[PDB]
Amino acid sequence: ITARTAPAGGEVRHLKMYAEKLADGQMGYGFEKGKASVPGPLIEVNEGDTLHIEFTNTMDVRASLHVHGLDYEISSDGTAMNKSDVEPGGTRTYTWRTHKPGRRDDGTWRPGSAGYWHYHDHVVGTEHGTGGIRNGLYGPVIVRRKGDVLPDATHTIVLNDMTFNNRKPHTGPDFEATVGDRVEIVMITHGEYYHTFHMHGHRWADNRTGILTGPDDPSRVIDNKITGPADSFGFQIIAGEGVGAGAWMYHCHVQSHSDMGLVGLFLVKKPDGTIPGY
Amino acid sequence: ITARTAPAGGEVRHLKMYAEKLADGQMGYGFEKGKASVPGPLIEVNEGDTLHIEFTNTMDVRASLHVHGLDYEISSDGTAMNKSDVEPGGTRTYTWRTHKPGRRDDGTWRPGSAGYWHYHDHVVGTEHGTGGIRNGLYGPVIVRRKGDVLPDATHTIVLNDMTFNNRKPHTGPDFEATVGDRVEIVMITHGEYYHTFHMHGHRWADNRTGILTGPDDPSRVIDNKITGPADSFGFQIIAGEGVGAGAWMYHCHVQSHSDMGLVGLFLVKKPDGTIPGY
Amino acid sequence: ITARTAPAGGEVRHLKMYAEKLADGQMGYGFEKGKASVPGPLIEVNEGDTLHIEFTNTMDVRASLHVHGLDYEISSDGTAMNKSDVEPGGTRTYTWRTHKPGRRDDGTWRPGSAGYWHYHDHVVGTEHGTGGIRNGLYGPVIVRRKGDVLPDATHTIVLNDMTFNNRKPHTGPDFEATVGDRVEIVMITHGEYYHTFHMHGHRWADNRTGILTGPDDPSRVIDNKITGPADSFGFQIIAGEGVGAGAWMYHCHVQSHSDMGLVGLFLVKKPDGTIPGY
Ligand SMILES: [Cu+2]
Ligand SMILES: [Cu+2]
Ligand SMILES: [Cu+2]
Ligand SMILES: [Cu+2]
Ligand SMILES: [Cu+2]
Ligand SMILES: [Cu+2]
Ligand SMILES: [Cu+2]
Ligand SMILES: [Cu+2]
Ligand SMILES: [Cu+2]
Ligand SMILES: [Cu+2]
Ligand SMILES: [Cu+2]
Ligand SMILES: [Cu+2]
Ligand SMILES: [O-]
Ligand SMILES: [O-]
Ligand SMILES: [O-]
Repeated sequence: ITARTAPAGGEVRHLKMYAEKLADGQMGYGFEKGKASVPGPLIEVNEGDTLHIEFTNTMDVRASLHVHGLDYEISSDGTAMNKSDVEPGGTRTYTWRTHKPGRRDDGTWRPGSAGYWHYHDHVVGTEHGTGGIRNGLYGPVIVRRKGDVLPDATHTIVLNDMTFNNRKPHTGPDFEATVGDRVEIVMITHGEYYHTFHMHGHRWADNRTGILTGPDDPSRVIDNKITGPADSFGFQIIAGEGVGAGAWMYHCHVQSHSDMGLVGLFLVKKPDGTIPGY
Repeated sequence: ITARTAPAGGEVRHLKMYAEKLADGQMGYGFEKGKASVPGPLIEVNEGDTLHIEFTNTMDVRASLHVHGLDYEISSDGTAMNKSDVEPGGTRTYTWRTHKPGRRDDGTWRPGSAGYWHYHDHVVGTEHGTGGIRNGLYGPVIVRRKGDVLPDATHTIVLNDMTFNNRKPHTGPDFEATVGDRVEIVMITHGEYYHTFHMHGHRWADNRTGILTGPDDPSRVIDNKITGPADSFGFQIIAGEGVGAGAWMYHCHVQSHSDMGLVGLFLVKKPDGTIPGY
Repeated sequence: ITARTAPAGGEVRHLKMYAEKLADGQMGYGFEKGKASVPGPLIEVNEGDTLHIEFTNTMDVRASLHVHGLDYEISSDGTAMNKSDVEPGGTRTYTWRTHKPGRRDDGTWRPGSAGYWHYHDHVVGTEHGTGGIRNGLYGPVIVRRKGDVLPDATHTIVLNDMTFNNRKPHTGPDFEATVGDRVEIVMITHGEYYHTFHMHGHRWADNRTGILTGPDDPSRVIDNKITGPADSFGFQIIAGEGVGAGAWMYHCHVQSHSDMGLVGLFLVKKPDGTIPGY
């Protein structure tokens, strides 16, 4: 493999993170005050890394930070039950740990932390963060395994109820690439409804990475994946591979969801920057 | 393996295909005028084959042909956005390509086109073919990999909203086999609802083919699979294997869906042609 | 592997089983009269075992016993269509068989019976057991493969409509373990709604066993699994592995389902018996 690969982990990382009420009524996470985003900023670490997140709740209600898949003690649960949320104006240091796969003492195989995970609030609105998740307090986490193929860019599409990334329907989001780009998509589903993410002209493997290890990988290859609340998956694709440039749309394939406007455009450009038809 | 296996692909195939309004108000695809069917005719190719489909829209509304999983340029998208639908009375030549898996230049593994896919309309009713799919404009596509085990027969069951193959509830469809037959089922889900396809007395592997490669295949073995709009899977079973002949029913396992009449019969006969109990 | 492993099967087991109307209006299965439970008693066998179940319907309505995944002749279908239910006060002997994986005569690989399966009624209320399943006539079946890692304890959580194990919402069930225990969870979904089972601080492999074979297992590692009616999966976890002791909650992640009270506690204790925070 002559592509860029993820290195071995084991670094202790430090992060500052804020929960912010936005002008439009939404709430979002951010690395800087006044720079909150919906979805929240992407957190990407390697297996074995430890992450210390100094989380400050700038909001006037209790907020928290709860992560999937990663290792964390009960004190970083992010739940009210476990005294792990953050008072308004307060600041709390969460700790997320990751680990490499390996053989246990009993001879069994312990899985690693690698995967496409996500974080979200767990105390806003209800004791399960129904209000915070609805308002936009969610974000992706990528834990890479040593040797994982690294992409040229990573895009996050979050199916939050009847919206993509809390955007108004019929407004995308659209993103761009050039034929041959290695594009990584992180997909998170939140809310109350099930969905089916479909992508025109592209396909991926239904496994951890979206890529096949080789000729022996039995993982099914799909272009349509069913998804439910708190499901997080991701994949990589070669933009326009075998299909060329064009406005390749993606959408939920529940018929009235795509009719509602749960549609976006994966704009793959020719090397001259143009898209067939425009 | 002394069973019939799929050969290597690479042939350029040509197909004529029509979109037809049926007498009962449905719309269906067909290879011959007056011979349209719901679901549409099965298209089965090998990895590496190229398929040229001369599609004629005999209907009085705009129709199109959109396929999953297979390679196609933006001009064969089958969408109105990409000027790829067909005017009433018009004729357009779509091109679907398939490719074998292989090593990329960067050393990564490119997946093949093999799988249980499907095609459907994308412009009737709405810009996502909600009307065409509802009316019956859908059909299965099978792309085989070299060496894939070939069945004795292939049956298509499409869960379109609250119907099997757009049939009236409580009317099947039923199909037959003899104990020992290698039966292939292609399952496509369309519409607005999620379902769970269940089969009495039989089970399959939850992978691309429904079959295990061997003792090292980690794919789970199931008899109940959750499914959503535009999901397409398939499998093969030995009829009556380990269970004998009988009227083995299949149904959606959502309780009121099977109560509604989303039930069919997999009639497996003894070598004398009889079914236990009848 | 120095952990306890499942032995080779091939024993002919005999079981007595009752269908009982409970005082609160529910119906449940049991091995002894007056000792019925919801969910029903766990049945655990090895691949190759044969199970003879003398089933007695103590109820005043027709009841039956239908199993998933296991081998059974048409006479043990448990359906009214196949004359396989049990009259009120009647007694019928069902036979479930299991088989090991192996090579077929044609050279193909026949899958084994191993997996996390379940049994339920099929004639109470409707011809699909909608009434019996609702009333609590469901139970887990575990078929082990030779060499499968054996747990310290097994817990069954059944998502029946808007309840866990037909319990009142906000009432668990909760169960306990000590840090380091090998805990097995069997998850069955019944009824009309889809769900997503999520577990704090723990994760498992999305395959047959919930465990990875080793460094070559491509199965995705998850902590959130979408599930529908008659879906049955299971996994094993090391309680508190990498996260420590604490009140680790599990819940459906459909937002108002967890808000409704579809939440339980996986109480992992320190070696001194205490849970952090209490
Ligand atoms: Cu939670
Ligand atoms: Cu949707
Ligand atoms: Cu498509
Ligand atoms: Cu969550
Ligand atoms: Cu589409
Ligand atoms: Cu259904
Ligand atoms: Cu069944
Ligand atoms: Cu489609
Ligand atoms: Cu059934
Ligand atoms: Cu639920
Ligand atoms: Cu969680
Ligand atoms: Cu069932
Ligand atoms: O589509
Ligand atoms: O069933
Ligand atoms: O959560």
